[PDB]
Formats: sequence, structure tokens, C-alpha cells
Amino acid sequence: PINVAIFGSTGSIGTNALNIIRECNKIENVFNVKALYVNKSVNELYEQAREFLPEYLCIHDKSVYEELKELVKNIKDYKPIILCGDEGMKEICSSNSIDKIVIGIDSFQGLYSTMYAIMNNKIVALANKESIVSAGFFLKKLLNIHKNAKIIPVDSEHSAIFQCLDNNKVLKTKCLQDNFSKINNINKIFLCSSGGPFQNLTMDELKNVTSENALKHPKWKMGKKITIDSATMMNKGLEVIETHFLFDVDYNDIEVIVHKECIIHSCVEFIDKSVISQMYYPDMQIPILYSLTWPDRIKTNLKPLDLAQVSTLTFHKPSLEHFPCIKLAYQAGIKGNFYPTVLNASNEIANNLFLNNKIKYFDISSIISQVLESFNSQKVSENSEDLMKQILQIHSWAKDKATDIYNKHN
Amino acid sequence: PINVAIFGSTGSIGTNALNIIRECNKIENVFNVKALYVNKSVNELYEQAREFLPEYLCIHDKSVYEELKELVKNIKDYKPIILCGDEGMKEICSSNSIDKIVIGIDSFQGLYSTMYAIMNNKIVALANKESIVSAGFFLKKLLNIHKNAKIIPVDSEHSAIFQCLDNNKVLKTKCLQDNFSKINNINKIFLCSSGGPFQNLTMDELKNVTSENALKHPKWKMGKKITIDSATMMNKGLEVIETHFLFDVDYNDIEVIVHKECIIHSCVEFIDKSVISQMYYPDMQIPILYSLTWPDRIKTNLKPLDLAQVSTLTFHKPSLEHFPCIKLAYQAGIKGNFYPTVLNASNEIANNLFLNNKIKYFDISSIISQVLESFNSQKVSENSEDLMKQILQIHSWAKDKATDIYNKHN
Ligand SMILES: Cc1cccc(CCC[C@H](CC(=O)N(C)O)CP(=O)(O)O)c1
Ligand SMILES: Cc1cccc(CCC[C@H](CC(=O)N(C)O)CP(=O)(O)O)c1
Ligand SMILES: [Mn+2]
Ligand SMILES: [Mn+2]
Repeated sequence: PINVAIFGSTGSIGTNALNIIRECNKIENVFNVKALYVNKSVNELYEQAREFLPEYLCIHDKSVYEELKELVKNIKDYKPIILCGDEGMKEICSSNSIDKIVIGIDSFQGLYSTMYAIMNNKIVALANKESIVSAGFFLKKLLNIHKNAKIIPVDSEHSAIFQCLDNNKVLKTKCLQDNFSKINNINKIFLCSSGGPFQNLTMDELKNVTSENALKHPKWKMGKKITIDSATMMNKGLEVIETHFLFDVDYNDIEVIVHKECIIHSCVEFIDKSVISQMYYPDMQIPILYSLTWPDRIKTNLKPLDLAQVSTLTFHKPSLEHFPCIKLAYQAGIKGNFYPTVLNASNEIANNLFLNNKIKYFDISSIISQVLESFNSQKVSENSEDLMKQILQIHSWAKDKATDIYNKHN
Repeated sequence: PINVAIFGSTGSIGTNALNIIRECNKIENVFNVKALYVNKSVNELYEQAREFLPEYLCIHDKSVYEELKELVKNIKDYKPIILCGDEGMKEICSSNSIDKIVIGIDSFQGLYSTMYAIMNNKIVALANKESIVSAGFFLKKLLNIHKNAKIIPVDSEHSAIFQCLDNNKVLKTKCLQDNFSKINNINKIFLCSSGGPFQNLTMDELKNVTSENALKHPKWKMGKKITIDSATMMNKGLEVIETHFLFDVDYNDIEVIVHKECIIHSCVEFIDKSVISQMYYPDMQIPILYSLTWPDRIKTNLKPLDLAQVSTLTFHKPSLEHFPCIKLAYQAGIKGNFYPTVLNASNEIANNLFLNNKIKYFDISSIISQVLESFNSQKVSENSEDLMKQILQIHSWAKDKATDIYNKHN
């Protein structure tokens, strides 16, 4: 029986996690959902609690804590531990009845809960790429201290890469460990991208695109921030850095490829030049499920891939002139130090300004570029707590720098 | 160092094996070629012996044994154990200084050497698909007895499938064993086919295709028999049965799919519905190398797959009306017993009659069908020696039956 906690159970990752857990448990009783954690969606948490009956419930927003305790009295034969805030999150992480933790929270509570999961030697199914990009060094350090903790990637491309690896080798190392690529015989990574909604626009059309155009008739259901990142290809830029940290693959050995059908999720070239790829319909249930079952697989009732119906798969190189965010991401990664923290932070501001119609498409990369040019590399702290504080300082600095640049050329 | 014997070292598989061994050894000394075995190409064997300096040389033709003695005196600092015939093959198989044997021989002699390799608990890199189709029961029995012996597939599609599997699972079992698919969480196999030269042809056009049309195929270096089998899709038919035996996958769970670009070499759908595929340019060196390095991979200097240049991959269902050999292969496989032996034997005759312009395209399938219809299921011998004789008897009967059908019609 696999004992799981879901952090951010009402968000996109959380609800997909619970859906695939539900459907797999109908086939064979594999998962016990031991804990659910949400920010403030007390009614939805209640509905999930009624179905999954977790031992722990945690709500971040203290103002709905009493409402949750009263709602839960409706449920028959059920006495959960009901917790609140950061403190409740920490208690869940330290429970011996939880093996695996799904992190479905964005950058703030996300890195925070990831750190506590690692400190408690849990298996951590991590969807939050911003955390790896911004705090990669710190996560590596922490995993070197907490030797039984493991990060398993949930991001579709990174799960794909992970699924292409031989577990006989993966089991002798772990993600974010030095020499991971050597041990797994990895030579090169093809990181597949949908290309986003602006992939076929001319330069002249790109100058005038708005966030409405990016968010209009979205071929897949996702949040506004990641949709904007897909539009600029900064999503794939962040994913390049994520790939480098997760798998210890050199930046010269990570190739972004536009694959508009979104069937091949990424490919790995091994040192013999054989390439292995993972394929499925665009559906987050597979990456989530694999993070929870690894190194095994279990039966699902998901629709089988019909390759003849799919019929055609295409691949092309993205234009760095049309998508300068990719270039900026490689440059920041290659420069190393805290440049990735700065890249992620300045993008967070630039993304939000474009979303809210304050700046144009090419202003996004301009702002990020200027913040990166502005940054001065710092001595990397040896102490893990000092390092965390350093990352937080740089993140805050970079957000304020981007905002100041916006306010200058207002 | 990996100690490898090459059986049939001057044939296509054998020379490709020595090429990749040569190239990999320039990067790092990984392989010691300990034995070479050929039928009668004593000059080519001398040239290979001059480069690889194997401890054993063997020549099946007793007559040219004396000519090999005198040629090998020309090589300096080199006193090899020169053996001959089946007695020499067996002494090579019984050597404790040989780990792996590449079997690139066709017909009975390929099966006979395989048997002796298995009897000495060797790793057998097996390229002869006809031997698995015809003698699968016999090989399975032999592998159950000889617990440390293993067959590792060299056929490109079967190597691809094998490469897609998790070696943490593969190492708990081995090919041609009951429950292999269960242990490896395999749900379904996509068996990729080039489709051969006739995919767009109408039924009326297929009626009059000749072997010259099948063999006017300046694309990949392969022999006449397999080129004819590619044209009829009986090659894929035989590979379906091979798949069933190697990996214990049900016939209803093997799908032939036409992939004309020959980049994806086959795909495995696991029980979660995630699909893993292996990809490379059409090149037999990767499948051969993997059979010799499994469960590890080593560095090569092969050209890296350029996916953006490839650009497009296509897939479609083959038409069973146009390629009835595929339907017959499934039918023979599903019926079980010695029907695959009969299928293989009758195809051997029909293929050769078409190759020599004695029959037409649809006569191939017609002849095979009638032989299959004439065959009465036989009780499968429990004794290992009776079973080998049973297989040989049925093989012979089926070839005669096919020939008699041709002679009545002619
Ligand atoms: C839900 C789903 C699952 C697999 C693939 C897709 C297509 C969108 C892929 C990207 C979103 C993402 O980063 N995922 C899903 O990890 C969009 P992008 O490739 O950056 O244009 C969507
Ligand atoms: C040399 C090479 C290597 C990989 C793929 C190919 C394309 C021909 C594939 C088939 C030949 C074969 O059975 N192999 C190679 O195992 C021809 P087919 O798919 O039956 O039409 C050729
Ligand atoms: Mn992604
Ligand atoms: Mn083949």
C-alpha cells in the first residue's frame, strides 16, 4: 500500500493526482491518501476528504480552519487530524505513515514544503519547476544531507526523460545528484515543446500580440502564468535549467525541439547513440502516476495511444529571434551561480506585466535581459540555511529590479 | 573485458558485429573476440583472424582445415586453437573463457549452435528469427533447464522492444520465459514495419508485381529472402510470432504499424498506458552492440540522430487484404502448436518460388494458406530430443507439402 500526501490538492496537479489515484484504486487497492493540504478552498477540501478520508487535513488559511472542522463532522466514522498553516505542513512531512508527497504548490509554499519533505527523507513528486530553477544548488545540498530523500520529476518532459532511463542504473543514484548522467549513460536530451500559441507568427505579428491572444482558445487547459510562459517559450527555457539540475546534463547536451502534436514528451540519447522516448496523449495523469509508482508501474484504464490515428509526428528547431527567452535561459544556466534565480524572478514580474497588458511581447525578454545584465555573481554560501537566505534575497532583489525597470520606461 | 564468439563471422550480422566491436574498442578496450566460426570462407576468416587474433578459430568445412593452418602461420605472435566441424563449435561453446555468442547463421546450423550455446549457459545474441518461429517451444524448454543461459534478441524491432524495458525488471526473468510480460509490466507492443515497396499499390497492381519489383529496392543492404519477406510483409508476420515467444505477449496485444521512415524501431505500451520507444537511423550496429553490452551501454562514434532534420515520422495500419501474409502469421501464431513451424517452412518455399518468377504475389499467401490448412496439430513431445526431431519432421513435411501444391498447379 502506497501512502501519499497531496500538497495543493485542489490545484491542477492535485486534482489530477486524486483522479488517477481514484481510477487506479478501482482496479486494485494500491494507494492510501493519508493527507490533503490546501490554501483556502475549504468546501472542495471537504468534498475530497469525504471521498478519500485522509488521516490528516491541513488548511493554510487560518480563517477557514473552524469552517473545515465543522464541515468534517458531517462525514461518518471519521476522526482526522485537522491542522493549519506551515506548522501543519511540517507535521504531515514528519509523519511515519507517509512515504510520498506530491508537491502541487507554486514557488512560495512550494519550495518551502519541498524542503520539509526532503528533511524528512520522503520521496517528493515535484511538479514545481520554478523551485528547481531558483533553488537547484540548495536542493542538491539538502539531498546530499538527507540521503534517503528523493525528488521524482512530475513535469511532463522530465517525467518522460526519467521514464526513458534504466531503473537498474537510476536506483544507484538519484535526481539532483552529481554524476547522474554518467551513471545512467546519458549523452544528450531532446526536450520537446508544444511551441505555444505564437509558434507560427511573423516578427511583425509578434510585436503586437497580447495576453488575450495567448489565452484565447487554449488547446490544453492550464494556468495563466504557464500559458504565458508557453507563449514566450520561457517555459521551455526554465525546463532546460530544470533538466540540467535534475539529470546533471550539460547545457550543450540539451536541445529544445518543437513537437506540436505533444505525443512524444521528450527523448534521451545514450552514449551508444540509441535514443529512447516516452509517448502518450497530453495528459498529466501519467507523469503524476509514475512519480508515485516508481520504480514500478501499475494498471490504469487510460485510453491506449492510437498511433495510426495520430498518424504524423513533427519536429523543428525553434527560432531564437522569435523566442529570445530561450536564449536568455541558456545564457543564465551556462553562467550559473544565481543567474537562474534571477532569470526566474525577473520572468515572474515580466510575465505578470504582459498578462495584465502593461508591456508588449518583446519587452518581456528586454526586462529579463536587463535584470540579468544588472546582477553581480555572489559567493555561494556553504551553509544550507545561509544558502536558502541568499536565494530568497536574490529572488526579492530581482523582482524589485524588474519592477523598477518597468516603472522607469513606464 | 567482454569475451565474445562470433558464429557466422563473414555474413551480414557477423561483419556488422566485428565492425562495431572494432569501432568501440578504439574508444575503450571492452571486447575480446575469443572465437570466430565460419562455414568455408577461409580467406575472409584469415583476414579477420589477423585483426582480432581470437584464441579459437573454427571452420565447418573439414576440407579447408589444412589451408587455414597454413594461412594462420603467416600471422606473427599467434598460436590459436584451430578446430573444425560441429565438434569444434561445441568445444568453443564449452570454453569457460567465452561469455557471449553472436549467432549469425541461417537454417538448422544456426539452431544447432544456439542449442549448444544454451547447453553451456552462455549469453546468445540471436539474429535468426526463423529459428525462434520454428523452434520456440524447444528453445523455451532448453532455457528452463539451463537457467543461466539467455537469448538476447538482435532483430532491430526486438532489440528496440528489449531496449525499452526496465533492466531492474528484465534481470528478474529472461527472454523466452513464461510470465516475461507480466514481470516487465508490458501491456501491448507496436511492431514497426517499413511496409516494403508495395504500400500504395492497388490489389490489381499487386496481382502482377514480380521479384524484380521487390528487389529493385536501392535503400538498405539486406539479402534476397528477407527483401521478398519485406515486400509481402511476411517478415513482420514472422516477427509477430517472434515477439510472442521472446516476450510472452498475447497476439491480440501485438500491433503491426507501418512507419516508412524507419526511425522508430518499435514501441512498448506498459500497463499504465505509457509508451516507450527506441529510435535511431536504420543501422544494425546498435541492436548488435546492445546484445553484447546488455545490461550496460558503451560509448560509440555513430552519427547522432538529428530529429529536426528527420522532421516527420508517420504511422498507418497495414491493409490485411493487400498483405494477407500478416493475417496468416497471426492465424498460425494464435492456433499455436507447430503451426508457426509450418508457416515458416511453407514461406521458405513460397518466397523462393516468387524470387525465381515461378509464382505470383498472391500465390505466396495462397500456397502458405493451403499448407496451414493441411496441417494436423500434433501432441508436443515431452522429451527434448523427440521435440527437436518433431520440429525437423514437421519443417520437412511443410516444405514438401508446399512444393507439391506448386507442382499440381504448374
Ligand atoms: C497536460 C499536458 C501534458 C503533456 C503535454 C502537454 C502539452 C503542453 C506542454 C507544455 C506545458 C508543460 O510544461 N507541461 C505539460 O509539463 C507547454 P510548452 O511545451 O512549454 O509549449 C499538456
Ligand atoms: C539495417 C536496418 C536496421 C533497422 C531498420 C531497417 C529497415 C528495414 C526493416 C525490416 C528489416 C528487418 O527485419 N530488420 C532490419 O530487423 C524490413 P520490414 O520492416 O519488414 O519492411 C534496416
Ligand atoms: Mn513541462
Ligand atoms: Mn526485423
